[PDB]
Amino acid sequence: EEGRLLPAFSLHEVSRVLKDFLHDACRGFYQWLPDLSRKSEDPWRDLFLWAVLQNRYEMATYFWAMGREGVAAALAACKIIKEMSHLEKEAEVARTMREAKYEQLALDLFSECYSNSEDRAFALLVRRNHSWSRTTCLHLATEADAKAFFAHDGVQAFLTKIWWGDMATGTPILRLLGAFTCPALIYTNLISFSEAAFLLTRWRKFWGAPVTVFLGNVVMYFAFLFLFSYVLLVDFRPPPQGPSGSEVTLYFWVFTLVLEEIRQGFFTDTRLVKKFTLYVEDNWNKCDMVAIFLFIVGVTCRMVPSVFEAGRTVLAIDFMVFTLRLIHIFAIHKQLGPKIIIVERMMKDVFFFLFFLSVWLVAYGVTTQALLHPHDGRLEWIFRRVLYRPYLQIFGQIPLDEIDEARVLYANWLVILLLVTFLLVTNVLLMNLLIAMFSYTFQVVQGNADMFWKFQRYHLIVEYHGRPALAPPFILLSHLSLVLKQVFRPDPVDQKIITWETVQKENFLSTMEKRRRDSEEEVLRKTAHRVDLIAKYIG
Amino acid sequence: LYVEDNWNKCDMVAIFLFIVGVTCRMVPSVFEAGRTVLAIDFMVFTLRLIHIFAIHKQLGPKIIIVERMMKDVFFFLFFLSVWLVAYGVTTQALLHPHDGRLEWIFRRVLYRPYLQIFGQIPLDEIDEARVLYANWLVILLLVTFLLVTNVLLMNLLIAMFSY
Amino acid sequence: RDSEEEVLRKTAHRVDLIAKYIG
Amino acid sequence: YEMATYFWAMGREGVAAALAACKIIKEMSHLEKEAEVARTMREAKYEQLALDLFSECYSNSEDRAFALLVRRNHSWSRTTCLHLATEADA
Ligand SMILES: [Ca+2]
Ligand SMILES: [Ca+2]
Repeated sequence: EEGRLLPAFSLHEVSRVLKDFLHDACRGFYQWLPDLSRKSEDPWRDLFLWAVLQNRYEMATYFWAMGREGVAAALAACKIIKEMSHLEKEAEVARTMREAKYEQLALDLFSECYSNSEDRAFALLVRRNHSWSRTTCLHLATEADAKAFFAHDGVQAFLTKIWWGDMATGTPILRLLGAFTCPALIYTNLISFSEAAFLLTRWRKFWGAPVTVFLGNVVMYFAFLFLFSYVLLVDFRPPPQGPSGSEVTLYFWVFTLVLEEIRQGFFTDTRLVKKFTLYVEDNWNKCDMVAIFLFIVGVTCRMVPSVFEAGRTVLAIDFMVFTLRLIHIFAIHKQLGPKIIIVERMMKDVFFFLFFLSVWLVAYGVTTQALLHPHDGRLEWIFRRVLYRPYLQIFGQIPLDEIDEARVLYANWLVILLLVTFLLVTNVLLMNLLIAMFSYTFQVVQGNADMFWKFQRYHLIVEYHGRPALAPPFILLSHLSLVLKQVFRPDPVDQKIITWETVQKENFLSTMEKRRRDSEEEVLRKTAHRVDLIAKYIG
Repeated sequence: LYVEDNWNKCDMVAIFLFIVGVTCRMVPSVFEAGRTVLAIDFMVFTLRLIHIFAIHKQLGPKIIIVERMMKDVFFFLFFLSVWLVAYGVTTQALLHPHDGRLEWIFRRVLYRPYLQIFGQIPLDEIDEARVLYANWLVILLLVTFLLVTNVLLMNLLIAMFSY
Repeated sequence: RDSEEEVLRKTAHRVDLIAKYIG
Repeated sequence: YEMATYFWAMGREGVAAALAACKIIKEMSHLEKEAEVARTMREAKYEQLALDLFSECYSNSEDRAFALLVRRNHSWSRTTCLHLATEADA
């Protein structure tokens, strides 16, 4: 009905709703109508789609059992099933729709392929899939948000192997740090290296790894952070030219940084609105953008010498933001990652707890004010006292100074009782409500924690892999080279892989069936039927 | 095999410290620093006294547990100290314009985060400074600290502890 | 030997043999 | 595995051999070229059989069990049981 502006709809509308579900995955399905008498190009896939759309599980499983390119289809089906759960009109059907469980079959099959010939499993995982409009498996895995699939051991092994590039090895951390510190030690055999121009290629293969680029970027970031702290500490001078030197240096640094950020956010694209949405998707980019906004406000400060102080405070806030951004490295470490994710998860309820505690604080302060003394000549001093008292509760200083003076004694005991009630109920709740959800996310959501950590690992890895192969200063030269290049401008092993995949799938299915066959309950059922038949035939 | 044991390793480092103390006793001009070295060596010898706690059935497993959970606490302290420093540097700009002597600033900026655990909260300079826009930011940052550190230092700890 | 699963397996084999021999 | 278990069932000086086998199995896990074989290699579980047998001997005549535990083992080049237990980090 919307497009037009024995049922009427044809295969055109089916292709349209499919593209609506998956844009880059299956945009070209059923290329307006062709000749109906023509045979199908890939029958099993079409039947699989028709089955899974009508929410007919067993039919879909069977159709999948007779088709090629298994894991890709299994992930796409999970995507479509999870999609057709919010658009459901009946909650009864919505529950069973949300009970699809295709990702389980996908992971099971992929484990079966990974068990043997993992060297081919890795090729499959990045192989182009022919039926689904030339789309890689990881793209579908991402579009389906299949966190469970990433958590697979083979996926993590592939991530690790890509994390070290061609120079992969065991590579102890200290040995790597030393080899990076000693530019000549790399030519020696300090670590294993996989297979005038020779030394150039060797150094290229060295710096091309992701780990070394990550270390270099974190070193440069830490160094620039320290240097900016220095320039803000002592070089915050009047607007003569000399003081502005370090300032314009930091300005150029921030310019290169924001250029690299906008490149990583906008050229990593169908539409400009698509690039904007995907850039706004990440929260790290969000704090990056707010930090650049704060730095712009600081530049506006540097423009005007009359409001230099408030703008110095703005620069201080921007530095606080840049320092908060330094926690980005804690996710990569196996010991620090999950802890950081846990701390991130438990950040919601603590805010409301602080809100309630502050509300209670204020009521106590206002009450104490009436009982403290009659009126006040200056609001300021009262502001200082009434602010410091509840703020010092955590401190434990308990400066009942004014109260002692006031007694010189009926308002003291009420204050003591209220402070005791606070130091008990807050002390209790702040860990009681905390430990429950903490152990929850740690054990019952241990899977959630590990999965989120592995997901962030994959994201960081794929982000740093495409990182520019140059210094952030030289990144300008890289962009210029790209713009200049823009202005100036197999099959048989694939069939072997496909046959191997189908064979492994058939073997896995047969093994699952045979294992189900000899279960105890099936044995009792069969023996019961048999003894009943024997008893009937005998009499 | 001798280097395999860690107890022998601290034994050897203690003998090294005692050798440095002997070298001190050789020279009367550097007697003070060497007295500090002897103090450190005595601290090491005293730390070695925990060796007996392993034999007792009640103290042994507890000592082993304390030994096991000694890795993550170091990185936690590292992160906490990093956060401490950023807050201190920020507060410095908002505190006041420049500084005539680095020393006093060193004492203040060291004592403040060190006193957070203490709870003394010597916002003395801040009170003087107001004589008032930098105070509330300091209070908010100290509250954020005394909540998030208080939370994590037992949240991340109890999981691995019960583990 | 005398585990429950082994008992069920043996009894199943036995009843199957009996059913085959009888008919 | 099964061949090794059977061969062990027909031999003397049990627990010493059972610990030495665990040592060798744990050793031949880092020197493996294929992770698939490495997993099942690391799934050896000989120390379980060693401990089970030693418990069986300890159940009766512990006065002799203690002698066995420090006895010299003839086949393994005159080596005590505890030495193998240590070298295997059992
Ligand atoms: Ca960014
Ligand atoms: Ca010693």
